[PDB]
Amino acid sequence: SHMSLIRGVVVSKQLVYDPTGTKYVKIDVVEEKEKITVPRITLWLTEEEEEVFGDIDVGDVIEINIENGAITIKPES
Amino acid sequence: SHMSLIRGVVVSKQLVYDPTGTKYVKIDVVEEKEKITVPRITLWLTEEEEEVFGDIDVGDVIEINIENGAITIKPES
Repeated sequence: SHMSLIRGVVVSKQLVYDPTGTKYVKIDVVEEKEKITVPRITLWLTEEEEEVFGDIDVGDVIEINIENGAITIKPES
Repeated sequence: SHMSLIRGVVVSKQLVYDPTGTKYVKIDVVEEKEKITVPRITLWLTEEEEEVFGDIDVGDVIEINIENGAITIKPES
């Protein structure tokens, strides 16, 4: 039915550790408006989970699709 | 091919404003391990974008699916 599309940019990735000492990568995605950026999604992924997704590098453009009962985050086409 | 599934819980929603004075809701999703929680996704959505998704309330269980070139975030079944 309805759908919203957000163009995101990966501005930051940082290695962090929980109390288990399990490693995650904190990935910050912002939207550009006007020229400023607002945060839109921050993900914390293990190194495995990132491999599964594919490349998600700083400077990459990310599509965030919001529809009824689903948010999808994909690389740009 | 490969796929990773994360069970998330919405622990927090907070009203915030960018410099445009545009309203977003900051939504924090954590994973339970052991008993502790680690952050997994933080989303900033306008009130419209949230309507499109459906209900996303504090205490709700969220599935995060990671596959090649896509992360999907859906309500629990």
